[PDB]
Amino acid sequence: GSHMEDFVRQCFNPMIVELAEKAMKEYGEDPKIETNKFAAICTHLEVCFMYSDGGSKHRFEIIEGRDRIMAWTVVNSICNTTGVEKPKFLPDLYDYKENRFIEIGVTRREVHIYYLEKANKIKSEKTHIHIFSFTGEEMATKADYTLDEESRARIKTRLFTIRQEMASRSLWDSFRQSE
Ligand SMILES: C[C@@H](N1CN([C@H]2c3ccccc3CSc3ccccc32)n2ccc(=O)c(O)c2C1=O)C(F)(F)F
Ligand SMILES: [Mg+2]
Ligand SMILES: [Mg+2]
Repeated sequence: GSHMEDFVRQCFNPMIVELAEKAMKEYGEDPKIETNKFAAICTHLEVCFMYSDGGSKHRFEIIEGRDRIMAWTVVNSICNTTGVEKPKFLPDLYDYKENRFIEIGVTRREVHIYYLEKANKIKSEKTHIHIFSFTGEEMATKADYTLDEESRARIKTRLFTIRQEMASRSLWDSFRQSE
């Protein structure tokens, strides 16, 4: 039983903890052992949820936090009714306003390097990429950051609070050196 597993359960809300547990178990991993990944998946989930809450009412369809099959089911319905091309890989959101899938990224390295890796992996020009760092920087496709500045600032505040809360527990260095 790790110090980091208890921190995650105290830091994130129960709905997010459970979806993250279900995400890892779906791919045969265990949150009690891969505790840094546990924390990262929770962090990514919370960012996705704040992001979809950042726009107007019906703006975003949330793809993240679903089982593999339902996630691809919703992608197929979105494509077969928008005409947008079907992404090679599962994204995190769909933007009904801008009519594009979004891939959210949270990294403990430089947004530049992480953004390059995901762009090269995606190859799909269509899917919009939006990277957030734990230091308060971001990088989005075509310099288009989708949400207004206040909603993005709130995300960056939360990320920095997570970072200090791990620091106060000496979990931060180990978390940084895992990615
Ligand atoms: C399963 C889906 N994944 C993989 N993987 C994901 C994940 C989920 C469960 C078990 C292992 C892992 C690898 S580690 C990690 C770390 C933080 C957040 C998410 C994740 N991703 C990393 C960064 C993302 O931005 C992202 O969207 C995903 C994601 O969605 C997929 F696309 F492959 F179908
Ligand atoms: Mg995802
Ligand atoms: Mg993502």
